[PDB]
Amino acid sequence: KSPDSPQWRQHQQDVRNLNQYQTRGAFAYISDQQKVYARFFWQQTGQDRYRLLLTNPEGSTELELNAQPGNVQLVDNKGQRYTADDAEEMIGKLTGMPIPLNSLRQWILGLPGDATDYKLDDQYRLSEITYSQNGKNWKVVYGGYDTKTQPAMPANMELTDGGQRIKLKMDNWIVK
Repeated sequence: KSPDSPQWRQHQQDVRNLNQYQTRGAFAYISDQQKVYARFFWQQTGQDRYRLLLTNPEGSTELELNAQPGNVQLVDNKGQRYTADDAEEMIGKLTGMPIPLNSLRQWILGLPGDATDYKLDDQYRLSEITYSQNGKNWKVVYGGYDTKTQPAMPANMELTDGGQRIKLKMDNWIVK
């Protein structure tokens, strides 16, 4: 489908009209040197503030990161807290996972962000993203959306780049 439809724009308007977003589920990070599997919890207020939490089956925190414009705190899988200006930069350097946090804060909401190459589906909802810019590269595939929310929010997504893929499966969402 084409991103021209005046609907795909209203939906983006729908999503962007929300103030808070909250989802959770299973997170899996896979590369050649690592394999991360954990429950994840993503809370977000606005387009600039969010908290990503990764927890072990036991409940132990494998990773906690709270981001705000120009200020991010990252808590170790050990418990050691670090602070920086860029989250995308911090996740990579201290955990090995160069997760595109700065772009994800848009894509997780089912928004393109600055993506210049994507597609839609029947319902005029972001379905595929081919990102190769700002020095980074990621192929984002949007699976089934959570339609128990208004507007529907993604409940399935896979981002891949080379030998590394990040899979997100949402159990549910709570938007306001």
